[PDB]
Amino acid sequence: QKVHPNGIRLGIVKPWNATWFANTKDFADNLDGDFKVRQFLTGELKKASLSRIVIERPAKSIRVTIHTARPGVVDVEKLRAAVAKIAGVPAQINIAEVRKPELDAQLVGDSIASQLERRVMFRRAMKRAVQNAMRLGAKGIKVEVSGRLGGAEIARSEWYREGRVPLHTLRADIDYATSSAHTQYGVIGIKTWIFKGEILGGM
RNA sequence: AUUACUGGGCGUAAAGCGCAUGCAGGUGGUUUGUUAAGUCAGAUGUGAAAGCCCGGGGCUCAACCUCGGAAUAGCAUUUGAAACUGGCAGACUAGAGUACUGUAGAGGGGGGUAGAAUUUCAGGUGUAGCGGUGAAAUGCGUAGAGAUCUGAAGGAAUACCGGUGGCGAAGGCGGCCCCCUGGACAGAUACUGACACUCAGAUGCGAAAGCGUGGGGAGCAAACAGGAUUAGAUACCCUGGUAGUCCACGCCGUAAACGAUGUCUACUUGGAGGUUGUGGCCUUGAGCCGUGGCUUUCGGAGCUAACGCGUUAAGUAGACCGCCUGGGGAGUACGGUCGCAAGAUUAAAACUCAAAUGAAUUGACGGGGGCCCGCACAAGCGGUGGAGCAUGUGGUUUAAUUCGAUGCAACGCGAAGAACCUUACCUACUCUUGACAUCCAGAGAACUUUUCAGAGAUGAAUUGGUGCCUUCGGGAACUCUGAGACAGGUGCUGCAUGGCUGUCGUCAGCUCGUGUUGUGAAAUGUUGGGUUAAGUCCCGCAACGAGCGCAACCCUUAUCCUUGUUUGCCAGCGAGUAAUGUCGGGAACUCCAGGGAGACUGCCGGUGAUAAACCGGAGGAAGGUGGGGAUGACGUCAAGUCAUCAUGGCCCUUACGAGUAGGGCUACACACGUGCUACAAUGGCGCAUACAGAGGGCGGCCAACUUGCGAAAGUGAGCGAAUCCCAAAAAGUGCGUCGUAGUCCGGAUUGGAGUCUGCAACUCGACUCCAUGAAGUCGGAAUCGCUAGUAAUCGUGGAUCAGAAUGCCACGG
Repeated sequence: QKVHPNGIRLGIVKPWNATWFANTKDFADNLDGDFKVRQFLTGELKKASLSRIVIERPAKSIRVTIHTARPGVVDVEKLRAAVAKIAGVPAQINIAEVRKPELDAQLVGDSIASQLERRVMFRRAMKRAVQNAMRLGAKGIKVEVSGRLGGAEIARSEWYREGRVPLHTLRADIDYATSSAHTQYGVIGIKTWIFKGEILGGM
């Protein structure tokens, strides 16, 4: 039914997670490289609060940026060396703190995901996130947990929204992220939206 | 508190007799006295003991035993009290009734009569219909209907008045007149003196239908007949039509006999009416103000589950009566009574169910109402359905024709491209720690030829190479084998899921907080008056705010400006070429691309509530959202997808895993969906000649040249691209020809000869050439798309891709 919030706003208010020019030949290889890098970094930085891996390719190299809540947990030499291997090009790795990590849709969902994997009440997890966000100064937030909720034999979808989340407004700075809590009943999806205020003036 | 004495009910949940009269009974105004039956107080007798209860006492405690008391709510006798009820004897006039005089009235019974109309009949005129319905038919009519005139005879009912008017106990009562007669009401004075209220049983009255007897019978009409409608039509509709309907006298005794509301009495805010008396005023002028009866409506308190009732109570009380006690069975059976009968009345049980039910709420729905929108219909235009092909689906066939998608919203869909591969299927050959992965141990660098067997997978033989990193038994890494953990599964479940998607529909909705209202579900906001594409906006308003949707923000397209100018441009420039923007040169212009400008109902006029907004105008490239795109609220369909992927569970693990070869998915008696090309002259055919946009391109796009009829092949540039290439626009225009037909339409099919891609085109590719020249002569019912640069038509490019586009995405004319 609904367009991806990051998708529609690419170019308008939402930057790209990959910035490199390639001509068709390279383009598809560069893309597969990036996937391997992301799949690796994500798989290693599971307990490092990872949101967003931005992959530049400055000439014949690969700069990564692990935006993280935990620059401490990030080791970096090994990552740098590992990326450099997969990409097959002299890799850099930069780190960026996610300063307010409970106003980050990716982490917020990852949190709720963890909590639901530890067997927490879905309403409890959902609701705490909403409050933390709206306290830290979210202009709004929605969270929709979908699946077999409390291991129900029928899957349903509950969602809580506080503040505005004006998805049809393109100048709106909405952060979206799907997470998945993998549990004994099945997969449980955690969509999270976080409206951080309309950006007048464009990108 | 579910038999309600304590302590329930009866408008709609079960429950007010249809209405009344009335005996027994119940109850009964005021007052004096008396009596003391009820009542009250006390005494005496009695009310066995045990038990119960309260104090003790005894068993180790307790049960148990036991002492004393209390209790035995009563009854008898007796003595008091005399408020209240009763009795008895008086008294009283407020209740109830009487007399008098008026008043209104479809009150009842009897008799008469009038006018309108219908039907029949008779005669006159007249001539082909009439009648009926959705349409029609039955029917009626030429033997004269229907229509029209006149008359006659009958029966029934009384237009207007006419009324939420009137009268009556209720049922009910309607022209006018008379006769007999009941009740109500008012005024006035006098009277009687509680004579009252209610009523089991009883008695009487009691709509319509029905029943008996005798009449009557116009109209209407159960039944019935015929005609239609329909699948049927024992109906609705039409044409007829009998009992009945009417009268007399009986019978019946029932109705949603309803206000679903017993009768009587008293008390308790109002507003507006109707009707019928009466008094006063000045009738100083139809009136106004009092005072009664009856009646209608709206509402307050109160009441009520609510709806509502609300001085005509469903309020507050009293007297008495009737009646209820879960739903079905059943108001039935049996018995009694009543009836001519029909049947009424009284009135169970077994059994069975866990509900049945009232009111109200939110939705959904309605062949309910109102108001609106969409190419929804209409108006048009071009299609499909018919032909041949292409493509998909079903069916069938097959060893296999993998699997999925199935109304809209599956069927040129997943598949943006099945010869092999793909591939999931089939047949056959092959392997089980495995094709793929981690771990562990040991061995071998990896690799490289070249060779035999085999359909191939693989297996055994054959040579070269044997490097890195150094702890140097070491690093790696790759190859191979062994170990068991494990691997693997396009196996199942989309009804366990995530993610993704279709759909309503880009429809204008969907909601929340707080406040308010309600016992509550909930409502309000969000409704209403306008308005808008829009829950758009404006006013109103117990709502006030807010959120998701709407709109805007984004891309593109219209016009302009500014910056820049090559690979694009060429106005003015000079010089060329067979022509060339060719080339010096130009930065103008087209254009390209970055930044800006512009449209807001901003402006004017009119309209409307001065609102919102609406109608029109100016300017302007653009006008009211300029055009197009993107953007899809909350949800609906356990909608689609476990076969993209992911995933709970399940299942398979020498096989449901894995490798290979050949088949298959392309089969075809056929049906359907979507397409393409046709049927021709607004055309075909040949020749001549013109104007695009967009896009793609390196194992790619391929210029030029030569060769070939051609596909192409040689062969050879350029171009990773505003440079080079794909590349030609085609419809158009100009001039011939066909001569309107199966053709100078159409192109299927088939024979034959080839090119190209690929290891390989048999199954099963595209393309070329030669020949062959099928169906088809505009397509039933039905059905689809489209409101403007749209439809229609014309070509052009792209993804997927070795090859393979009538599909799809896109571009212009």
